[PDB]
Amino acid sequence: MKHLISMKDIGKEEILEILDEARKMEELLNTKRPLKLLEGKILATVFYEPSTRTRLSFETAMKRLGGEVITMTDLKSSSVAKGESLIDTIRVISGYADIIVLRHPSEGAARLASEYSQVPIINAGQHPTQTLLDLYTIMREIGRIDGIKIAFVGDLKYGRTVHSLVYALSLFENVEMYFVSPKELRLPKDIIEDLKAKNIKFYEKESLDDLDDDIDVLYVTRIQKERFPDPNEYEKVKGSYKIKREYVEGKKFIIMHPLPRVDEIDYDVDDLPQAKYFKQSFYGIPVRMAILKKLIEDN
Amino acid sequence: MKHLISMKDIGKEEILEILDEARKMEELLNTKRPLKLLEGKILATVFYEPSTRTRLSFETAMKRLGGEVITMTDLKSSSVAKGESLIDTIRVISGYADIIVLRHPSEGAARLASEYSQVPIINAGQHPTQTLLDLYTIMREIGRIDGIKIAFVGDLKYGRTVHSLVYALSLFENVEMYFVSPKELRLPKDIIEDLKAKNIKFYEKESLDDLDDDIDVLYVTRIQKERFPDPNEYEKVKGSYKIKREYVEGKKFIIMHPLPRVDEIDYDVDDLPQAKYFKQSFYGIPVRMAILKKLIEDN
Amino acid sequence: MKHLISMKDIGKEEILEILDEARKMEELLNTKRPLKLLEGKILATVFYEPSTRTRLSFETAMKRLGGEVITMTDLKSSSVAKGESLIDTIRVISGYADIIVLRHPSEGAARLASEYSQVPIINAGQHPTQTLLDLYTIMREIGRIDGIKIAFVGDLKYGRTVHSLVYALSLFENVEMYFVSPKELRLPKDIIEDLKAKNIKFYEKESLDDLDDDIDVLYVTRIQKERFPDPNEYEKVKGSYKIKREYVEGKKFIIMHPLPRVDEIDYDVDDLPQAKYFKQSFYGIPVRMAILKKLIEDN
Amino acid sequence: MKHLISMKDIGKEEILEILDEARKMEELLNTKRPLKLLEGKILATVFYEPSTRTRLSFETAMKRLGGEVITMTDLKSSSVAKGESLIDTIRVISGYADIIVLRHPSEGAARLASEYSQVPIINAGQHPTQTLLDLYTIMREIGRIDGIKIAFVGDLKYGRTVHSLVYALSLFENVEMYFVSPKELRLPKDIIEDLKAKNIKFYEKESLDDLDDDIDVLYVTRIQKERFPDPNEYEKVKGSYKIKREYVEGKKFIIMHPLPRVDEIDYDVDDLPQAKYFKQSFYGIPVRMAILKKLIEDN
Amino acid sequence: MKHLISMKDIGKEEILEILDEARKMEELLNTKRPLKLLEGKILATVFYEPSTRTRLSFETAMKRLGGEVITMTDLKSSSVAKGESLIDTIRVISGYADIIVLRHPSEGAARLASEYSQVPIINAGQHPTQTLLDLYTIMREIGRIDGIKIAFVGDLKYGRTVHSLVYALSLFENVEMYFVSPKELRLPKDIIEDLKAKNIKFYEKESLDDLDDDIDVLYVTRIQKERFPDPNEYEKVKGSYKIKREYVEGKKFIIMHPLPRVDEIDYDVDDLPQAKYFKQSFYGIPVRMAILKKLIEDN
Amino acid sequence: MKHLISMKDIGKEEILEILDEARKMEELLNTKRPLKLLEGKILATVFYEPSTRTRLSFETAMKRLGGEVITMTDLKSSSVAKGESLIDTIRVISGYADIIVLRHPSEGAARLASEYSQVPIINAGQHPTQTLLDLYTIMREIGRIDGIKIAFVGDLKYGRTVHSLVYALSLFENVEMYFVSPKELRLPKDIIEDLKAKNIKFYEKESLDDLDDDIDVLYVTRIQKERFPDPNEYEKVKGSYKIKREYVEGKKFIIMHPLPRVDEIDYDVDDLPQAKYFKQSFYGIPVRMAILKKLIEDN
Repeated sequence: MKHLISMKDIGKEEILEILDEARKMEELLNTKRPLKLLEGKILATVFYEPSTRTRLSFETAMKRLGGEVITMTDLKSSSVAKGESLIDTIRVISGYADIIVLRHPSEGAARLASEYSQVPIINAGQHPTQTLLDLYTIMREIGRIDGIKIAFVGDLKYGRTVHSLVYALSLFENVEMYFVSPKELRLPKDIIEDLKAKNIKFYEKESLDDLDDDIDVLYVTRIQKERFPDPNEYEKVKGSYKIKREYVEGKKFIIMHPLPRVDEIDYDVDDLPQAKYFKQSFYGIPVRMAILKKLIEDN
Repeated sequence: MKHLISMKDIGKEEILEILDEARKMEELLNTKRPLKLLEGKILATVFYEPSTRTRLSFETAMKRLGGEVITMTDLKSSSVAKGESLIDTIRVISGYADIIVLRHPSEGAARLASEYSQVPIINAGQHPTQTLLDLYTIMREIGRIDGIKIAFVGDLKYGRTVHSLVYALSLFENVEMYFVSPKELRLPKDIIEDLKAKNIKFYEKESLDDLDDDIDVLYVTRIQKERFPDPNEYEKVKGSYKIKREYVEGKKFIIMHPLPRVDEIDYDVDDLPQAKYFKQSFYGIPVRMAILKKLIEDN
Repeated sequence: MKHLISMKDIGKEEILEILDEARKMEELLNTKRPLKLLEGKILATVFYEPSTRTRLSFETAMKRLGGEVITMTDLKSSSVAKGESLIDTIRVISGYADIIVLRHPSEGAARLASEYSQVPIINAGQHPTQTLLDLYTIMREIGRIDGIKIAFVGDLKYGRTVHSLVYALSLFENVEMYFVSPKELRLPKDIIEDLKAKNIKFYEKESLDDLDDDIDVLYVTRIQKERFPDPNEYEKVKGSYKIKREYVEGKKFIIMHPLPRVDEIDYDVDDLPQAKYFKQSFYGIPVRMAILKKLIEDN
Repeated sequence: MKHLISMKDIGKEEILEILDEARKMEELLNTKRPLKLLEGKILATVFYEPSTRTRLSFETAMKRLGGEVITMTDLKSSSVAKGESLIDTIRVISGYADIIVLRHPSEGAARLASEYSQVPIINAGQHPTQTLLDLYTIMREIGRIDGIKIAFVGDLKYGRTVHSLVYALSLFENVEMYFVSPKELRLPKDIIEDLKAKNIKFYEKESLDDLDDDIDVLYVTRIQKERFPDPNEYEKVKGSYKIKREYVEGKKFIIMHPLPRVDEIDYDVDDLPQAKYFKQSFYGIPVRMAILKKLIEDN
Repeated sequence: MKHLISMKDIGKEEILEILDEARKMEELLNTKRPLKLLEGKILATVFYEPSTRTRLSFETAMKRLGGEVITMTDLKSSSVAKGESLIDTIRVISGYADIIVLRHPSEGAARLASEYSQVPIINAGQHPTQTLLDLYTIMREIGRIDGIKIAFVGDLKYGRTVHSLVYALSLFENVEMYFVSPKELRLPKDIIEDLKAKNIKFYEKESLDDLDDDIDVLYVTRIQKERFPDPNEYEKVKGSYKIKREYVEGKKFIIMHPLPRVDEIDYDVDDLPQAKYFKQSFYGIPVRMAILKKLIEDN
Repeated sequence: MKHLISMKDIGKEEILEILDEARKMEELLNTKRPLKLLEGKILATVFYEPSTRTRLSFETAMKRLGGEVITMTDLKSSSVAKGESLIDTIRVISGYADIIVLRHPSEGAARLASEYSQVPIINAGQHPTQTLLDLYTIMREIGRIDGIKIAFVGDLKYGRTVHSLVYALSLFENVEMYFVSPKELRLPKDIIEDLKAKNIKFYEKESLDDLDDDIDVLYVTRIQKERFPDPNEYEKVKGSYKIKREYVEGKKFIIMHPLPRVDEIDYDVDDLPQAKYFKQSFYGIPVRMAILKKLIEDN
C-alpha cells in the first residue's frame, strides 16, 4: 500500500489489518512511554482549505509516534492566488517530508497529487481515515463488526461520511442497517441499489420511534444549518431527529457522531454511558497512528 | 413583473420589452443630464458572497436613475455566523429598501427570499440580468436577435452564463448555434436535448478553424485556472482556444466575453473593431437601469 | 438638544417630543414621495467596532430624509493601530460632516467625543436610539406608554438594552413591570432599588406561566450563546424561555424583541398577529429620521 | 486640464486658477445650502491600496457638489489576484463613472491608466491634490504665497509630501525656505541642487531654536515610527523636533501638518491660534471640490 | 496540584515549592544539554484570544523539557462561530494532549474547563504563571521575598498583573509596599482594605520623587495607550511616570516590568545594571518549565 | 562566523566551506536515519512579513538535524501595531532560542538586529541562503563552479536573487556570463561596471537564440506579473523568454529557477533531464542544514 486516497481502494482485508495495527498503537499509548517508531520522520499537512480538527488529529498521531510535523495551510496568497500549481507544491513538499496528508476542494486533486508525489499521500477529503476511525470505534466498543444492528439518523442524502460507512460496512457479514431520516433526505437511490445487489437487509424508517431497543449502534450524521436555506426546514429536521436524554436512557446502543456537534445531540446526553462520540474522537489518534506507520514502512 | 429570479420565468415578450426599455435608458444616459426617474428610491445590495463587479453595476445603474443605495455584503459574522437567517434579514431589509438585488450560494435562496420579501427581488446568482445584458448587446450591435449565427467558445460544461444564454436564444427564430470546445467540456447533454426538442440547428465542433465568416457572434466563455487542478489541462485549453489577433482580423463577427478576461483574449485584439467585450460591459448599465425601473413601477 | 449620548440626559418631555416627531416622519414615509428635509446634509458613521445592523438603520434613515452619508468603520490600521486618536478623528470628521453617529468600546468615548466635536454626536453604544425605538413601538402598537403591563423575559442581568428601557419606562405613570428570568439572570439589584425608590410596582417571576393574559407587552431580550461558556446553562435558559406558538395563541400581548433573533422565538410564531418584532424593526427608520432632523435643526 | 497626474504638469497659472476656484467653493460651503454643480455626476474611487483618509476627502467633496460616488478598493481577490489588469478595470470603471480618483503602488500606473481612460483621472498617489491643498492653506491663512518665510521640520529625507511642496513653492517669487531636521534626515541632495539652480535662498539648520520669529509658516512633516527600526533613533528625532506649547506661544507663524499627527505636535498646542493643521484638513474639501469640478467641465 | 487556575488556590507553600523547582530547571538550562524530563508528552495551547507572547513562552518551556506541542488559536470560525462549545473542545483536546494552557475571555471559562478536562489545565488568563514568574525574579535577584521594600508605579487601577502580585506578596513577612500612581489610577479600594486587614504597611504616594533609595524593587506596570481615550490623559501619566536614566543612576533598586514596554521605560535605561526586565523575561522559561513538570507528575 | 546577514560578508572560502558541509548533510539525509546533530537546539523564525516558502525550508532543515522550532510571524498587532520594537523582540527571542532566522522589510533591520541579539542571526531578506543554495546546485550538478558558461534569462533589472548570484560568481575563475533579456530589463549599469572591473567576460544578448549549446547553466529568473502594470509588457516578455520543451531538448545545459514558477517554464519541460529546478528546491534543505549547524557550533 502506497496511498490512502479512497475507501474503494481498500478491501475487507486491509481494513482488518489497519484496525488490528490500530489496536497495537492504542496499547502502546497506554504504556505512557515515549514511542519512537517514526523517530526520524516528517509529516507534512497540506491543507488548501483550513481544518484545525483534522490538522490536530494527524499532528498528534505523528508526534505520538515520535515524528515531526511541518504545516502549510493556504489556497490563498500562498500559491493559488500567486500562480503555483498543486503539482509544483506537491513536488516541493514531496522533497521535504516523508509523508503527506492532503486536503483539497477539487474532485481529483488527491489522485492527481499522488501521481507527482514521491511520497505517500493521505487524502483528508471521500474521507478514508474517518471511515476507518468509525469501524475501529464500533469494533472497540461493540466487540465485533459482523452481525450488528446499526441505525443512521439525519441527513443521509448529503451526508459525506455516511455513504462511505454504509459502503464499508456492506463488506461484512450480516449487518442490519436502519436508515432513519426525513423523506427529502433519504439515502441516495444508487446506494440503495448496491445494498440490494450485495443482498443486505435494510429498512427506511421515518421516525426515531420506529426503532426498537435491539439496535447496537446509533450513528447520528451532521445536520448543517447552512445546507438548509429555509429555516423552517432546519427547525423541522432538528426537532424531529435531535437525540435527547429521555430517548437514550436504558437503551443498548452506543451513540456515534463525527464531530462537531451543534444541535444533533443535547448536552445532557454526554454523561450517559452510551454516548461515545467523544471516545470515538479519541480513537482517531490510534488509527491515524496506524495508518501513518503502515504507509511509511510499506515504503 | 414582481421578481427577476430566473430566465425561465421570462418569455420572448418580456425580453423584448426589457430590451426596448433598456434602449430608452441608454438614450437618456447620452442626454448627460441628471435623471430622476427613481429619485426617492433605495436599492439594497444583499450579497452573501462578495462581488464588486456585480455590486458596482447595479449601484451605478440605480444612481444614474437618481436613486440611492444601501449595501450589505456578508455571510460571515454579520448574520449566518451569529444565527440570523436569510428570511429574517430579507424581512428587515425588505422594510428598509424599495428593491433588493440578492446574491446567495444556496440553490433556492432567491426563490425562498421572494416569498418573504415585501419588495421586488433581483437574483444576481442562474444570472438573468447577465443574459439580458448579453441579448441587449447582440441586438444593439448586430441589429437583431432573430436569425443570427453565434458561436460559443470555451468551457461550455461549467459555463454558468453560457447555459442561460443558449436557453434565452432558443426562444428566437432561426438562430444557428456553433458549440466549439474540447471534448471534456462539451455542452451538457440535457441542454443539447432541449435544443433538438425546440428544433434548433446547432453544431458541435472541436476546433476554432471549422468556422469562417458565416458567424455573427463569437461568444468566449471564462476559462478559470482554478477549475483545472492539472495545469497541463488548463495550458492545453487556453492554448487551443485563446482568441488571437491573427484569427480575428477581417472577420464578420463581434467578440463577446463577460469580464474579467485573463487569458481568453490577447490584449492586441482590443483595438480591432470586432472586439466588443468592453462595450458589452457598458451596456450592463442601461439594461440594469431598465430592470430596476421596470420592477419598481410594476409594483 | 445638541447631543444624544445617554438616556439619562433626556426627560419624559424630550422623549415625547421625539416620539411625536417620529410619528410625522412615519407618515411622511407612507407618502412614498421624495423627502428633502435634510437635502444638503451629510451624516458620518464612525464605528470603531463594526455593526452592519446599526450602520444600515441610520444610513437608511438619513437617505430617506434626502441626505448623504460617508462611512468610516475601523479601530484597526485606520487610526488606532497607526496612532491617530479618537479626538483628532472626531475633529476631522467634524469638519466634513453635519452630524456623527459614533460607536466606540471605551466607556466615556462618546462624552469625550462630543467635547471636541463641532457637530452633533449620536451615541450608538447605553444605546438611546434603541430605547426610543422601543418606546415608539409600544406607543404605536398599544396606544399609550402610561399604565401598561409589560413583561421582560430572558437575560435581565447582562441584558443591555433592557436596563435602558426599564429606566426610561420608570419615568411614566402606572407602569407595571414583570421580570421573568432564571434566578442567575435576575435584574441587577441597584436597578431594583431605583424602582422601589421611584415607587414602581414590579414582580420577579421565574416561569412564563406565572404570567396571565392581562399583560399588554411581552419584551423578549436577546439570549446570546456566547455569554454562556457552559452549554448546559444556555440550553436550560433557551428551553425554559423560548417563545413558542402554543404559548402565544389567543393572548392579548404583542411580542417585542430587538433583532437579531436566534433561538429566543420560534419561526412559527412569526405569522401570529401579536408578533411585532419585524414591525418594530421598521419603526427604527422613522424614529431615527426624527432624531437626525431634531439634532440638526437644534443646531 | 484633462488629468491631474503630477505637479510637474501644472504651472504657476493652473495652480492659481485652482486656488481661486477653491476659494469660491469654500464660500459656497458657508452658504450651508444644497449645492448641485455636479448633480448628475458619479465619482469612482479606485484604490489598489486602502486609504480611508483619502477616500473620505474626495467622497465628501463630491457629495458636497451634489454628485454621487461608487467605491472599489482592492488589489486583492478583486482583480489582481484573479487576473484582471489595471487597464481592463480602468476601461470598465471608465464606462461607469464620470471621473476617477486612482491610488496605485506601481510607478507609472496613473500615467498608463490615463491613456486607456475615457474619463479624467486624479492621481491620489506624487500627490498633487495634497500639494495644492497645502498652497491653498498658506495663501488662505498668510494672504499670499510669494515672498514668505517657511520652515520645514522633521523627516525631510523620506518625507513624501514635503518634496512636492518644496518644488511647488520654488515656482513663486522670493520664498525663503528653512530646512530644520536631523543630519540623517536632511533634504535629498538633488533637490537642494534644483533650489540653488532656481536661485532660491534656503538654510539647513539642525535645531528648532536656530529659527527666528521672522517665519510665516512652520510646516511639520510626519514622523512615522515605522521608518525607524532603531527606537533610539526615533526617540532622538521626536524629542528634538516635537512642537511644544512653550515654543509656539507668541510666535507669528501658523503651524501646518498633514494629518495624522501622532507625536509630532503636543495636544496642548491645539488651542493656540497659530495651530492650523485641523483648519488645513478642512481646506481639503474646498480645493478637492475645485479640482473635481475643474476636471469635469474641462471635458 | 492538578490545575493552576488562580493564585488564590496556591498557598505560600506551593509558591516556594514551584520557585524552588524553577531554580533547578534554570540550572538544567545552563547545562546546555538535551533535557528529556517530559520526552513523551504533548502540551496543547488553546487560545480563544491570540497571544504570541504567551504561546511562545510555554511552547519554548515545553520543548526545553523535551516535550512536543500542538497549537489551536481561534474563537473564530474554528468552533465558536460554527457552534462547537468550549466544553466539547476541551473534551477533545483533553484526549489528544497531556496538559493544556487555556486562554479564554469569559470569566469562569478556565474553572469550567477544568471540570470537563481529564488533563491539567493552566490558566493563561488572573494570570498565575506571570505572578510566579514575578516572585521568582525577585527572589532570584534580591535573594529573598520576605522583608523587601517594593514600589509599584503606573496604572494600579486597571493593572491586571499588579493586583495578582500585591496579593501574592501579602502572604510573606514584612513586605513594605509603595503605591506610586496618579490619583485617578490608585489601587482598588477593596485591595487596600485586605492589605490593612492582613496588617501590611503600605504607602500611597503621588510622585516618583517621594520614593527613597531604600527601595529594593521598582515594579513598573504597563501603561497602555488604548486604555486612555483622551490623549492628554495618556500624555500626562507617561510624562510623569516614565522611568528615565537620570532617575535610575546610582539607585539600589532593580527595575521590573512585564513586557512589552512601549513608553514606560526609556531605552537608555536598558544598559544600567538595575534594569532587569529582559532578565525577568528569561526567567519565565524556567518557572514555566517547573509548572509544566509539576502539574504533569502530580498526575 | 557568527551571523549570516550579507553575501558581501562571505569570501570564496566560507562559500566553499559551507558548500562542502552541505555535501555532508545531503549524504546524511540519504542515510534515512534519525540525525541528532542539533538535538537540543531551538530555531526561532521571526518573520515580519509572512513567507511560508522560507519558513518551511528552515523549519524542515532544523528538524532534520533533530532540533526544534518556535515560530512568530507578525508585524501586525503582535508588536509593531502595539509598540514593541524590533530590538525588544530580538532581545526576548534571543533569550528563548539558540539561533534566529529573521525576515524584515526595513533596510538595515538584520544588521541592527544582530547587534542586540545574543544568538546567531540568519537574514532571510539580500538573501544569502538563496545564493549559497544556487552555488551548491551548480557545483552539485555541474561538478565545478570555476570555469562554467552560465546564461541568465529574464528580468535582470529587478531580478533580486540574480544580482546576488552574478556577484558571488564573479569571485570564481573563468566564468562566462550571458545576460539574455529585453532591453528594458537589462542588468543594472553599476553591476556591469563591477564585472568589467573584475575583468569578467560577459555578453548582453536579446534573444534566446543568440545563445549556443556550449552553455552549462541556464538560469531563469522569476517574471512576476505584478511588476508590470501594462499587461502588454508582461506578455511581450513572457512570450519571448518562456522556456519551452522544443528549445530545451538535446541541449547540454541544466535549467535553474528559484521557485515558484508561474509562466517562466512550460510544464512539459519538467520531464526533461536538464530540468533541475525541483532538484534545486530539494538542495535547499542540505545547505540550510549546513548553515544552521555551522552558525551554531561557531558560537
